[PDB]
Amino acid sequence: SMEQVAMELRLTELTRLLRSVLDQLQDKDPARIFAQPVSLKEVPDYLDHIKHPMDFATMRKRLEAQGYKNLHEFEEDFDLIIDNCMKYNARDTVFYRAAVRLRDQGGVVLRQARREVDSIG
Repeated sequence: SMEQVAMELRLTELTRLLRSVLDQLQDKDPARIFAQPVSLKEVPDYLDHIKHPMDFATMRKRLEAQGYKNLHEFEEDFDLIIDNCMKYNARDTVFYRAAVRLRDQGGVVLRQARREVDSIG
């Protein structure tokens, strides 16, 4: 149907906006601490600690399958990145501190993305 097509065009445009948001967020992680999944070879107990692991590569795979239906979904996955790190790692670590910096800096980007997703509908 034409209605299905139009819904597909909206999903595509959302996907374009989210790809730009994701690039912007990832620039706030210049050390690439959150680029890839935590390795189970190197942290074999990770899944005893963290139930829903997340990372930028995994988000990117989801995005390119047009797997985010709305910004809420995407923000959920970004928040998991930060929130998992701040539970697994102690306050006095380079990991935790990088998460705090990513959260603070990413908040600015997401504040305006919310206005763009509403605005362009």
